[PDB]
Amino acid sequence: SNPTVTGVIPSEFISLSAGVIEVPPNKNITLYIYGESFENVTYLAFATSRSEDSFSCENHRATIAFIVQKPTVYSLETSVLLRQLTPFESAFYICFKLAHPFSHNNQTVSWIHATPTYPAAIVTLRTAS
Amino acid sequence: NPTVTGVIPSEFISLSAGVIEVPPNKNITLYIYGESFENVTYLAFATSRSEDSFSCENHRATIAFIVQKPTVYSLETSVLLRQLTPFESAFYICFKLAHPFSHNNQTVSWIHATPTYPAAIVTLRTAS
Ligand SMILES: *[C@@H]1O[C@H](CO)[C@@H](O[C@@H]2O[C@H](CO)[C@@H](O)[C@H](O)[C@H]2NC(C)=O)[C@H](O)[C@H]1NC(C)=O
Ligand SMILES: *[C@@H]1O[C@H](CO)[C@@H](O)[C@H](O)[C@H]1NC(C)=O
Ligand SMILES: *[C@@H]1O[C@H](CO)[C@@H](O)[C@H](O)[C@H]1NC(C)=O
Repeated sequence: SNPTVTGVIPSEFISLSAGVIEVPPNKNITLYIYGESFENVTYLAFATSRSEDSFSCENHRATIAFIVQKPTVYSLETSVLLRQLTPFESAFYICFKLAHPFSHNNQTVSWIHATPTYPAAIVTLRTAS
Repeated sequence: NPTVTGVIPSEFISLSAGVIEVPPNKNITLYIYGESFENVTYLAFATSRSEDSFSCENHRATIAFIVQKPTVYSLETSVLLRQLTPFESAFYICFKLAHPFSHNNQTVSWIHATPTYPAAIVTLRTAS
């Protein structure tokens, strides 16, 4: 019932280190996101800081929303443009907007952190700082 | 017949022209997404593929890796890939099907996986 991400395949990437994919900043790239329970997913955005104790991305969202295509029930395709991280930002963490809000601490939340299908999944991006 | 849409290695080094480089001689886990995976029992790789390829029976260049089926659209498998030879270009996915079939009067249970769409990222390689 919550989206789960197995892997992220960027159309362009520079390197891989510690489960984070470096991609070109300020360039249109296409992300291929594979996973499960993507049905209620309408938009993708990124947070620049993720606590492991994160479910609601509502305040941590640091990017505009990118529309996602759904070629399949196991796949998402989306076009993103990522801005050089700031010195205070560590990485880009995937967030999903759900087509139906839900209740957290009596505030409605539509943005959620993507949860990895397996703990070691590569589901984090970064750009040059 | 099975179709592979995407391949997610748990560890990889680079991407270029629809081929994902992975660490040689290391245990890595592959999540293979695609369709018509019902009769698929095992995973192997070929080192040479003609577009007019259907039977991988003679092209298999690796031992078979057993596949789990977390979903009807996915295969989960742990593989260890050997550094390619100078004569080999890449690792092309092959599938073992339950129930053999006959092609050129030869019994064949291994078939080349075909990409769902032509631009799919569905090929692996290791350092030569
Ligand atoms: C998409 O959103 C709908 C809306 O809630 C989800 O449908 C609910 O599913 C639960 C359990 O399957 C049922 O008990 C509810 O009655 C359903 N409600 C409606 C209005 O259909 C659906 O599960 C969501 N999709 C995913 C993949 O989680
Ligand atoms: C590779 O994975 C298989 C399956 O888990 C395991 O039996 C084998 O020992 C692994 N190889 C190494 C070098 O760990
Ligand atoms: C699995 O094998 C059975 C028996 O031949 C067949 O009916 C079925 O279509 C096969 N599955 C696929 C996806 O071809």
